[PDB]
Amino acid sequence: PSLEDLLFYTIAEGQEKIPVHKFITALKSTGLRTSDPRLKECMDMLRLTLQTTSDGVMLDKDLFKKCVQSNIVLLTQAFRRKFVIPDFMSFTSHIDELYESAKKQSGGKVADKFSPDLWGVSVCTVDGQRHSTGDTKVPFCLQSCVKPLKYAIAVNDLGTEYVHRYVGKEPSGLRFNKLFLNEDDKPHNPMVNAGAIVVTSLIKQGVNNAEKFDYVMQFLNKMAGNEYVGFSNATFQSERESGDRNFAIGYYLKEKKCFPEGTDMVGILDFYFQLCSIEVTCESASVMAATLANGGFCPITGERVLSPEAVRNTLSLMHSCGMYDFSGQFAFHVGLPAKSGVAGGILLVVPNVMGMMCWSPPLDKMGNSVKGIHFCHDLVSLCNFHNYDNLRHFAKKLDPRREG
Amino acid sequence: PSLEDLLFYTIAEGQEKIPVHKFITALKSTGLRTSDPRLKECMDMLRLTLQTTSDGVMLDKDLFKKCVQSNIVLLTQAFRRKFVIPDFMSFTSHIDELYESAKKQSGGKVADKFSPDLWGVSVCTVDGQRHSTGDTKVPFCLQSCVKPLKYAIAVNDLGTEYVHRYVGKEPSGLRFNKLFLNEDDKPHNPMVNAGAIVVTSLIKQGVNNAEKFDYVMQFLNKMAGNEYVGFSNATFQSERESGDRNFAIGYYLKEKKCFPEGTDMVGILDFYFQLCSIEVTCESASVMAATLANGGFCPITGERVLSPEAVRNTLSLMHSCGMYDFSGQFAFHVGLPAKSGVAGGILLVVPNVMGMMCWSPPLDKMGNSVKGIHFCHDLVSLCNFHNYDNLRHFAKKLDPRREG
Amino acid sequence: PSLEDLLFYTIAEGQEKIPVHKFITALKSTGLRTSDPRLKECMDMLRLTLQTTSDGVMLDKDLFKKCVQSNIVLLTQAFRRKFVIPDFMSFTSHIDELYESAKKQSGGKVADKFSPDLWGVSVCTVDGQRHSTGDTKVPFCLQSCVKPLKYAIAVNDLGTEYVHRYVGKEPSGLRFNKLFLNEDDKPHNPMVNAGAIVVTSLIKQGVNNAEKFDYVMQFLNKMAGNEYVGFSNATFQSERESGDRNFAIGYYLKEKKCFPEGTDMVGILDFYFQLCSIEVTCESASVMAATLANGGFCPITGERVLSPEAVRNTLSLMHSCGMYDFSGQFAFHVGLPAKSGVAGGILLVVPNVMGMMCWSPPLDKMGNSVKGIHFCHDLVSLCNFHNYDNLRHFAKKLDPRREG
Amino acid sequence: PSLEDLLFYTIAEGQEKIPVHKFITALKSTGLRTSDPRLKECMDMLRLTLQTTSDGVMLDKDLFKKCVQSNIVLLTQAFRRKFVIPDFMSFTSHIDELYESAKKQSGGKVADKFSPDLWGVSVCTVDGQRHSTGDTKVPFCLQSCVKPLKYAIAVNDLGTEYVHRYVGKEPSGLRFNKLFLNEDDKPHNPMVNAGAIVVTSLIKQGVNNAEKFDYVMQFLNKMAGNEYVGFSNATFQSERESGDRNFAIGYYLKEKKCFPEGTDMVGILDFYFQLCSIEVTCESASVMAATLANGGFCPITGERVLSPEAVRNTLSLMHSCGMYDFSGQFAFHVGLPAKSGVAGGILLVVPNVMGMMCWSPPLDKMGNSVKGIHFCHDLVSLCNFHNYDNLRHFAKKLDPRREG
Ligand SMILES: O=C(Cc1ccccc1)Nc1nnc(NC2CCN(c3nnc(NC(=O)Cc4ccccc4)s3)CC2)s1
Ligand SMILES: O=C(Cc1ccccc1)Nc1nnc(NC2CCN(c3nnc(NC(=O)Cc4ccccc4)s3)CC2)s1
Repeated sequence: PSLEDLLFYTIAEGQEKIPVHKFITALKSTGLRTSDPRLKECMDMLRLTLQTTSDGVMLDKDLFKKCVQSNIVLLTQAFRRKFVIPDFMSFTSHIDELYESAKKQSGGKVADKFSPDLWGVSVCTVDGQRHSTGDTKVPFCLQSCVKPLKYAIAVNDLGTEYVHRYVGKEPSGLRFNKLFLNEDDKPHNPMVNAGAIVVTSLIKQGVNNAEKFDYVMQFLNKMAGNEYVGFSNATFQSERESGDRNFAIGYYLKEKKCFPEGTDMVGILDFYFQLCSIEVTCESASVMAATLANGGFCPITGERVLSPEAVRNTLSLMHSCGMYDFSGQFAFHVGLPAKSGVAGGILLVVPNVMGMMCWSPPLDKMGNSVKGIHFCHDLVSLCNFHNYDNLRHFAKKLDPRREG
Repeated sequence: PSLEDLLFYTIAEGQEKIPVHKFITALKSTGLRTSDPRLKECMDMLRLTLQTTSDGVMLDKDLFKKCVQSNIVLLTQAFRRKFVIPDFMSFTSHIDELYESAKKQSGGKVADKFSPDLWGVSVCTVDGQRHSTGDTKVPFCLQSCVKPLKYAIAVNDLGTEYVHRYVGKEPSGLRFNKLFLNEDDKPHNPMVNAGAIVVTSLIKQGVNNAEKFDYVMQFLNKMAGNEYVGFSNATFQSERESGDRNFAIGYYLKEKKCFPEGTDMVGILDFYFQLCSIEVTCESASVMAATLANGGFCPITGERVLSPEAVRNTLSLMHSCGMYDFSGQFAFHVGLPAKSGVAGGILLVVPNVMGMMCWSPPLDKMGNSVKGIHFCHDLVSLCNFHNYDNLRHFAKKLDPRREG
Repeated sequence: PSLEDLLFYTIAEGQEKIPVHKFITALKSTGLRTSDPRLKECMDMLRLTLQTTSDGVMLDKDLFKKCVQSNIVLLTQAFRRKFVIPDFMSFTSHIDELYESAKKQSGGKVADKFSPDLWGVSVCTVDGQRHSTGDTKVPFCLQSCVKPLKYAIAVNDLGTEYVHRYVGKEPSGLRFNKLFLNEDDKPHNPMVNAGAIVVTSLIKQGVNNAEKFDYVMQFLNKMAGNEYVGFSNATFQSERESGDRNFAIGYYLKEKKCFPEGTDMVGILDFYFQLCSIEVTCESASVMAATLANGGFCPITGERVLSPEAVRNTLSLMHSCGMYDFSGQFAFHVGLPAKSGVAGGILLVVPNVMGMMCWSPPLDKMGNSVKGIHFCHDLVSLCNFHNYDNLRHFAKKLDPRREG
Repeated sequence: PSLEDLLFYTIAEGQEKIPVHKFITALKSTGLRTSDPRLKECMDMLRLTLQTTSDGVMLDKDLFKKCVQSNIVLLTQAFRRKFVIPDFMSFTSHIDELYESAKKQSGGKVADKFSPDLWGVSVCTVDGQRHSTGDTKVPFCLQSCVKPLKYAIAVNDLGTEYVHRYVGKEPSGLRFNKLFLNEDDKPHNPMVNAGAIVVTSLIKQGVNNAEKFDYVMQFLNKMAGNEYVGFSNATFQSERESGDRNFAIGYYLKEKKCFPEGTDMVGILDFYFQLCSIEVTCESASVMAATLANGGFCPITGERVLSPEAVRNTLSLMHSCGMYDFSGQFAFHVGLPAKSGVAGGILLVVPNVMGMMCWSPPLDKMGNSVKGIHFCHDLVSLCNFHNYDNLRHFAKKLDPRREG
């Protein structure tokens, strides 16, 4: 028995000692990055023993074991390739190829502000492995990408039954999106502005709007492994000064008695416009994506955020309702819960595998980003990620969950 | 190396002989039934050597070794619990459990002539394991349960592009449950009578309703591993006596030129009413369902009935379009590709696991077996088969893909 | 006392005699044609006394009088200007102008078979007065101009109450061009093919379709004062081999139990196809209009064809449901109960004044004669015939019911 | 020649003087009211000459002459029975008969605060004749009865075509009591809250909401010959707190840029609710009804309030878009342009005859006054007033424009 030192020999070719860069690149290549929270101890003790000399440094089998003792369990499976993507290093080189192939899709137009050449993809597997290519550190607002996230919080806190005494669950229709309420005098489902507004009103009833936004922020922090979540006051005041269509939905719901008892209607939209201006980066948000890919458990902190009840329902509804009018075709050709917003954002989710976020600000005639859409077609072109692809017989596709 | 030897003292607890019945009881336990067609070489050579006596009797390691030499490769994984559901024997206790609960469900009306207290459930898994409780050998007609099966057949010959020149992919909306076409003047999706009637028009073009029907009985024969795929001539006389509405759908489609050039609209309804009266049993139809579970390869034969393109698209559309108006709620609360039929049938698929078929002739108001539906809420309640359940963190549900 | 003498001097120069050519042109100017059936006795007894002489003839006080005694009261009204239009002579010169400017309206496609330059108008007041300009004696088919007339027959024989157990009375709304039934499973109104078809099932249930057609033709004779009503077997069967849309409606109404029991659905369609192919001309159909403009009484025979009950409902429903999708605009700018026909027909009715029929085969985007459409707009642009024009304060429009 | 003399010998029995209190009942016989404003000079000059006595007393040929010298032209017609309804005395009994038969229908509920047994009916003919039985002097609010009047004021100022850039001219469809705009992003007609609100947005554009109201209040007073057109500030303060539905409409309208340039969406709604709060009595409002029966001229004054273009369009749209969802059924069985509101009122117009107002506060289940609705059926069953009743042959109904 000797678990920590079995990885020393695995990195030290039956050898004297190893430099630390040789451990660092043999850890940067496992997908993981030196920044993983679950890796903090081990990474701390390397910041320590590097200052031990001004040497290499170079690690003993006991000096090594002293840093990796802490996180040894998720360290072995990284170097014993027990991650849901074993060969993470090649699978990035196609993400880069799918990125540059999609880089030339020129058509589209922004809404009305960013510059129309920006284009980033970022990836986070249900285990931690990360990759980014292109402009993945530039912030943008979620906008409607938040609609799944706040729906989860709501059923997380209330339960399916209560949450669905006020909103329905099926998709609208392709020329039935102009309506607000369904036959039961409830909104169609929580991915349309009509039902997203009734769900924004169930979140912590009895408390006020300053406090409520914190509560969401602390949920959304947990889902993103405490990576970047921000807030444009800018796009907030634009959102509440052009949201005429949204005030419309507001008053209709007040009269048809669709809000819970004693809901300051105007308080609730004010909140909603805030929620849409929350900022993220590509990298920030792929973690949020991967929290849903992972049953309500953040992949880079192991902290459980979302009841599974909540994760199931949010994914069922991103499937049918998440691309606006394109979701029926999306759920057909790509067949992945996804959620686009008008920023260029697609909160792609590959259940039990990984999580993504794409960003090109040029949008198409339906409200989806041009390069964003194209990408997902080429991604499920290549690998058997479509929800009803077979994991055993998948013809000429590539399953990154296997090796060789 | 001794692969046929490896299994001898795996059934023979270090003993020298094995009673044949102790081996086959060790095989009935695997779920497989002694009549598997990938097992017949082994079964033929078993009855050969067992008439080389008539006393007991037993098999030595030299004798067992050329019975099961034939189909060792899958006889190994049967006995090495390398099948999708390893402890198949306790899973069936729950299928019995939920069966006997759904028996007490008394409501529903029979359509119109069967007896109301009929009720049977049958499983076949992606590897071939079978179970059947209750009345699962009485035969009924698929009715609309045929509508996915023909859709696949079209795409496996014509391709996804051509076939969706002629029938959309979205679901309609409980408001559009009695419009026929969509904005682009195609029917909404192949699971509604209007869409059925147009896919039937694309099969085996240039050929008459005799060879056409036979080419769909043969194809359905492949899918079911050559189990009972029959035909009621009785139904097809009165489905055409009282099919006033379907003549309504057919002429409207002809008016709008929804068929490929040169389609006998009256004959295609004839073909269609035929396909609706193909008989199956619970038992035979669960192999059809499991064939789609399994990448288009028939589990109990090994042959490749369907291209993977075609099994994928059938499963996409069953999900969203498969349960008349209950589709919306079914994809929420049960989240499985299912399909319902006016006679009590539910052709249920659990992709990459298994394939079911339930049957109780009393429907509810919406057209789905009362006992049928009840059962499928309970099956997802107990087990993590919901399409968007999590395969690692699934709360207190039972995963049958696991041991322990 | 001597009313027949009063006419003698009122036409003669207070002189001599009367020449007869100046009696008939004194009569042709009052509107009436020598053909009027209320004038045959008069017309007869002059066709006699002019086989007497071989020169003039000129009638004396006594000879004049015995021709006109039998229709003295009708013939006094013409020359004492007690007709609904007194100065018919000038009213027609405007009809020619309105027909002339409408001559040069360019576009339009004829449906598919005639010639695109055909154009005639014909008019007949509630009192018998007739005018026609252009191609007014070429036969064409009513097509959907027939739907009011058979509605009239049905309610006249069965009553408002019974009839409207099977068809509704409101219009549909412009998005509902494509539905067949209102919410109560009844076709919206009797001017859409679905309600028409149901009207024709009520017309003398229980008698065969050879006898049924005779009845209608008899009724359609009583309405044209026994002028030209024909039937082209040529369009009747081209309307049969292309009526795909109508068989659609047929079966839908069969299935929804929208006919009286005993109705042979397919028979009723042939009846309907028959009626659509009835031939009329501009001239002969302007009298049928005038029968309805006249409270049930044919204006050239004084017979009571239709109960008033039946005449009221037909003009109600023509008003709102009469011009396909254009009825809303037509009922606004024109405001006369009309009914268009794909042949080029418009069956106009100015109640208590006159009936007309226009014909040019070029139709517009909505299926309504191009020159036909333009003419009405102009005619009501010039006379205060709009249903909600005032008869006292009508600004700059011309009232033909008043002299000077 | 003896203009004024002629009517002295008419009322006095070839006798000396005529007692004045019987000339006044000779004039109350004619339906006219001694307070008729076209009769003030006659009534003043008459007040003089009886205080030039304190006698009985009576009137000579020359004392009668310089009293009615003034308004002889309508005093002659009032006694020569040249009014629209010659035997007004008998007519009023059937108004009482139809009144107290409508008084026993106990059905209905008020909305919310009045008393359910208020029942008031008031008639004004296009000549000025008046009658009023029951609670015809109790004030209530126009409510939607405002929409026609508001529409006319619009079109009389800006003309058909401008006003119909911002509102169409068709009814809805019983299903589309719900949608706001139509296929051209305009509200349907101006008789539903959607178009009423936009119509409001075109009265005196640019001027603020204080002059706007006083502009339509000076316009309603003209239309009612300066009888009681009040304003309940009470209901307005409530109509503005429960008007959630109307706020929904307004915001949606701002979204689709359906108002004209520079419209303050929120002041326009305030204006609207004011327009609904305007007060009238049965008697006050029955004179507005008559002003539209009279091509835009107030009967009891004689001024030209509305362009004829403006009152034709208004009467068109009340015909069809008049009584909410009953309007089609109303336009069938009653076929009279009418407008109902939530207060218990029906604004009835009988073109070229009279105008009316009914009032029972109990509405039925469609927003229309119960005793009101009953009365109007009774009245067209009684009299030939129906839009498409024939004026010559009208079977067993009564005609009040003919004597006997
Ligand atoms: O008009 C157009 C353009 C258009 C129209 C037609 C064709 C093509 C183009 N766009 C529109 N923008 N906003 C519109 N109105 C919404 C719908 C009405 N209200 C309602 N929302 N949901 C109801 N639903 C039930 O009230 C319950 C129910 C639904 C269906 C069936 C039965 C019951 S109303 C809320 C507002 S419309
Ligand atoms: O519904 C009721 C009674 C009802 C109504 C309301 C409430 C409750 C009860 N009866 C009916 N059952 N079926 C009806 N329609 C027929 C079948 C489908 N139709 C059509 N097929 N495709 C269209 N669509 C485009 O042709 C393209 C298009 C789509 C949307 C908008 C514009 C254009 S209609 C053609 C006729 S009617």
